[PDB]
Amino acid sequence: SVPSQKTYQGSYGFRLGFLHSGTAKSVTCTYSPALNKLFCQLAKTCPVQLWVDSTPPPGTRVRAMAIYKQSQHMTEVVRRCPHHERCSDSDGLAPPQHLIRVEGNLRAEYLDDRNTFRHSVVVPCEPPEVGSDCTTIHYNYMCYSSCMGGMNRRPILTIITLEDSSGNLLGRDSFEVRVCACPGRDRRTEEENLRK
Ligand SMILES: CCN(CC)C1CCN(Cc2cc(C#CCNC(=O)OC(C)(C)C)cc(I)c2O)CC1
Ligand SMILES: [Zn+2]
Repeated sequence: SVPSQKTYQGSYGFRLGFLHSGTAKSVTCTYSPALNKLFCQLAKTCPVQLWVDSTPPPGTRVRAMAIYKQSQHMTEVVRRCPHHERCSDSDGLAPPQHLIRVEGNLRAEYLDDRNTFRHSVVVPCEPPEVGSDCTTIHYNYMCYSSCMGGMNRRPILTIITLEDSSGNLLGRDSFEVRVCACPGRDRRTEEENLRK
């Protein structure tokens, strides 16, 4: 089955936010509002902001999952390729098969769904640091979009869900992801193609 990608703010007014990192050739992570698409280098830090209009209950959690964007691939589980799943680059917490990791959160949990077999990573929802207006999660993407035997050049979507302590839906947002060597150039290219 295919998880929903329907944007849903819910009772707490949940939505994502992204930094404005620009498109210099050196940039390692950059987000295109026009394309709703994050472009990032392999295994580099991707800051994703969580915004709400009101405080969700204690025990609320935030889950990330990847799916293929194209209709003809949506039913296939997104996973790391046969090379990267074996490169012994685990942080001690993430299963080496998982495309999406959360960086620097000891409370991150990794799920292999017993029915859909899809992978996800989930952390507790927490208020912002004192002085900040939103909470930031740092994600890593552990294969290139081009990885043979894995994503193999197929575009993916990351779906971020706000959940209660039982796993019930409270909110949902999503964005496309390309993991590539030069995110700055690729974002410039794709934005120009869109303008045409
Ligand atoms: C209009 C928006 N604005 C106006 C001033 C508020 C700014 C202050 N925020 C607080 C806030 C809490 C959370 C949380 C949580 C889990 N419950 C949890 O930790 O519960 C407590 C704190 C009760 C223990 C996540 C986020 I992202 C977040 O912004 C809410 C919005
Ligand atoms: Zn790979």
